[PDB]
Amino acid sequence: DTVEGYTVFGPPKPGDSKAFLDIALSIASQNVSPTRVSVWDIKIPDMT
Repeated sequence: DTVEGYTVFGPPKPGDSKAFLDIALSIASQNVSPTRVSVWDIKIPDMT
């Protein structure tokens, strides 16, 4: 530990949000992102 074990970096402080990274990675799932109808094709509704 004396030579190899010691590192400048310490344990994360509370509220750091780093402790939740790799819990977010497991949660993370890719989104399909489907194709929508182009805004130029939707007709604006007539409220008159």
